[PDB]
Amino acid sequence: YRDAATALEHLATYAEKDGLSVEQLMDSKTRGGLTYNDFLVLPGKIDFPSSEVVLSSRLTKKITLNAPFVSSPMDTVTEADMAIHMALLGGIGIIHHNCTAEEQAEMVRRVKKYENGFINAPVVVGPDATVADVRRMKNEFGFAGFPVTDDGKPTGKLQGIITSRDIQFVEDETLLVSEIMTKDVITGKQGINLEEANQILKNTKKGKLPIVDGCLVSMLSRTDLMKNQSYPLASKSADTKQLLCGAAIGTIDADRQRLAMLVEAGLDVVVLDSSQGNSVFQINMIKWIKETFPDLQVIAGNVVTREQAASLIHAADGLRIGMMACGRPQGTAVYNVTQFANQFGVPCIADGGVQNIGHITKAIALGASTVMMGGMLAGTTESPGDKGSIKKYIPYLYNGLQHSCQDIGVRSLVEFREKVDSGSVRFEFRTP
Amino acid sequence: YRDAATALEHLATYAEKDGLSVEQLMDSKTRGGLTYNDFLVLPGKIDFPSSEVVLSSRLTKKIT
Amino acid sequence: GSIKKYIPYLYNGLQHSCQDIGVRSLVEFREKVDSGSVRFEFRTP
Amino acid sequence: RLAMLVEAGLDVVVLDSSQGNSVFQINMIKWIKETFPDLQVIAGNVVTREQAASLIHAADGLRIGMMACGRPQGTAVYNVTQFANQFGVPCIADGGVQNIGHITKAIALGASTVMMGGM
Amino acid sequence: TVADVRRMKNEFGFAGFPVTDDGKPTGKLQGIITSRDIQFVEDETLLVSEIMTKDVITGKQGINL
Ligand SMILES: Nc1nc2c(ncn2[C@@H]2O[C@H](COP(=O)(O)OP(=O)(O)OP(=O)(O)OP(=O)(O)OP(=O)(O)OC[C@H]3O[C@@H](n4cnc5c(N)ncnc54)[C@H](O)[C@@H]3O)[C@@H](O)[C@H]2O)c(=O)[nH]1
Ligand SMILES: Nc1nc2c(ncn2[C@@H]2O[C@H](COP(=O)(O)OP(=O)(O)OP(=O)(O)OP(=O)(O)OP(=O)(O)OC[C@H]3O[C@@H](n4cnc5c(N)ncnc54)[C@H](O)[C@@H]3O)[C@@H](O)[C@H]2O)c(=O)[nH]1
Ligand SMILES: Nc1nc2c(ncn2[C@@H]2O[C@H](COP(=O)(O)OP(=O)(O)O)[C@@H](O)[C@H]2O)c(=O)[nH]1
Repeated sequence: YRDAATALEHLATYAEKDGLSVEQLMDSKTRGGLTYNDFLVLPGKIDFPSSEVVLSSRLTKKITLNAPFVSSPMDTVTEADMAIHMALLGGIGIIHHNCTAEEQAEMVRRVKKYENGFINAPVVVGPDATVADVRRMKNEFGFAGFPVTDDGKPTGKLQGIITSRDIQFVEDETLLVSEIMTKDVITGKQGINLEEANQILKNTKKGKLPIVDGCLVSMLSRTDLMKNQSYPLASKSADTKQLLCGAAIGTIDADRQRLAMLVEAGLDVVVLDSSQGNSVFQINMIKWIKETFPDLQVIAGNVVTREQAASLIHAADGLRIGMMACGRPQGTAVYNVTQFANQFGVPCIADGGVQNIGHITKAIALGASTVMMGGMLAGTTESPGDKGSIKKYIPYLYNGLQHSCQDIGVRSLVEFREKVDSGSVRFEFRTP
Repeated sequence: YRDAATALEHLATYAEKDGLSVEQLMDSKTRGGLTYNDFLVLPGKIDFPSSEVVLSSRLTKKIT
Repeated sequence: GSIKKYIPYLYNGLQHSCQDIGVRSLVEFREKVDSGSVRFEFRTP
Repeated sequence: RLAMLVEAGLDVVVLDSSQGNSVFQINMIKWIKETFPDLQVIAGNVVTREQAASLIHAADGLRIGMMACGRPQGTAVYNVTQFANQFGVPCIADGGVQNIGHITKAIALGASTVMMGGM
Repeated sequence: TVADVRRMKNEFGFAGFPVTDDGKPTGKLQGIITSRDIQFVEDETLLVSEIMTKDVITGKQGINL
């Protein structure tokens, strides 16, 4: 028999590495169209803990996410609650367009204002406002920390602040806010930095830090600091410290106005929702959105072929992949589209057919940047209307992906993409 | 990364179009006998409404 | 149900499938498929 | 834990890992050989040729068998066993064995012994 | 230590702990420490006395509920 010390040396003797390369596995001529279940990714070398794995994924060319998890823009999956929690857990949610423009615009607004660094146009109450009116406002707005202004206007002179603790055990509901409102409120001078303002609030050990000019400009909340502390992988705007929000719109002329209202609500990413996205209408819309709203990131699709991706890219911040009579197997569609699309630096979303961690790992291995979940997320508490809360569930998927990455021998999604493309990562076709 | 304006130009770089031709798909020697459920037709370019589609079919040489 | 409702449904459905494919007529579809313009993918079980 | 087991007259030690191609298991194999030389060490689980080479370079025997990450057992046993058999390292075919036919097929593919746990 | 108070909160489930000189429930009251006090404390090695509220509002014994 051969010596044990010659194993690595003898290993080089073989013409090719054990298993199949991505190019060999994804052969339309020999193996045909494939799905996630049709193949497996072979294990490599484990020299790092699963903890060290980085799951940062690029949703668009200008947008990067901590976890590559995207909520589908479906009536039964993504709403204001689902979008907020998905962003909070290092993922983003696309709001469903199966509603009026006003209704959809409000949902984007709610997600944008759930967490803030500097509160803009903060809700304020009049000095003559009744205690009952403040209680009526809390259920309506969902928050009870309202500063008091002389004219009842957001930019009015600041006369004090009223909170939940102030009216919590008030026997008389007919009393004015002025009598029940805190007389002296700790505030920060206008022009102060967010870090400097946060320091003043931390020392003060108070719930709110209104910012004045002595008129009211913006307000800081202790709660936001707690939200940031509790969720450190949350997907939010670095400049505003607000959760990133995505919405789904049509390719019709009527959606041009609907998009305007959504953009006005602070919408960060727009996804063009089409079964077949390779149309003149969607191509014309992409150009219109770029000219009309340049700062907005546009995700174009759905595209299942290389030609479709080229056309949408020539117009597209990101690409949505996934499509009875007309369509393509998801595994084959992701690799072919992603192979061409990846060259131009366009991140691609693998949409549909994702029910487990294995599907997520396989989809990314095939060249996908992020994966869209719509059947899995459905039945969660955060979903409109049982798999439990996404708070517990999203952390589970994130941990699972790290372990699968460790078994493969890749410390990051970026390394995984490079190793698979380099042929280092090996695959095996699975028989029925 | 490659420029976005070079996508269509770069598209011609590939030896053959994405997907299989009818001749390639209908191979008795390699894929064997096939049925309707066994294959799918890939989407192309949509520059017309569905309304404009004409479904006129020839039942016989003299009947349409 | 009645074929009056059902036949119109099949006719509309065929038009949509033709639109997704990128062919404006059955004649064009036949020519494009024969020309190799139309592409197909084998489906695994 | 191994020291106490060795003290009890333990003959063969199997390193229990879903993926056995790690620095920790590689370091453990060397530690066990230096600390308890008489003990026979079975390393794994390995489903690929590269994994087997790494564990062999460290392994008295190899344990073969591994959703998102894994390999079909028939393909894994032949590929691992083909390389491993050259160095005189007996390989155990672990998992998927429910009948005599599986046992016969596993050995035919180059496996030395078969592991039974559901049966 | 501030860390000990944090360790106590998970163990007891509440963080509103008054401070006594001898550390006994019936000891002289020197102040009270709560969740808001240690919520954003960068240094975990600090004593409770420095981070504990200096003046605490209390009720005389024999007072009705
Ligand atoms: N509020 C608000 N939030 C928005 C808005 N838009 C978005 N949001 C978001 O919604 C979230 C608000 O959540 P929250 O602040 O936890 O809920 P809330 O209902 O606003 O809090 P409250 O119950 O009012 O606090 P509570 O009165 O219980 O303690 P505290 O304020 O310390 O009270 C303790 C005592 O100290 C006094 N006090 C409080 N602050 C004071 C100050 N600066 N100076 C002097 N005194 C002060 C008070 O009067 C009170 O009696 C934030 O994440 C925020 O970003 C908006 O328009 N308004
Ligand atoms: N605590 C406790 N609970 C038990 C025990 N056994 C059973 N329980 C039960 O457990 C429950 C306790 O729940 P809880 O009180 O809501 O939770 P907790 O962790 O104790 O509250 P905390 O977060 O400490 O309040 P927090 O500090 O956020 O606000 P506050 O105390 O106003 O802080 C605001 C600021 O004001 C200062 N402050 C607070 N009180 C002060 C006072 N009297 N005088 C002067 N200053 C005061 C504080 O230092 C803080 O900075 C109660 O139902 C209680 O009956 C026990 O042994 N201990
Ligand atoms: N008011 C407020 N401040 C925030 C928020 N998120 C972060 N900060 C500030 O940012 C600092 C911590 O930065 P870090 O958490 O690393 O930034 P992140 O990566 O955006 O979460 C703290 O000093 C906070 O004052 C927020 O949602 N609201």
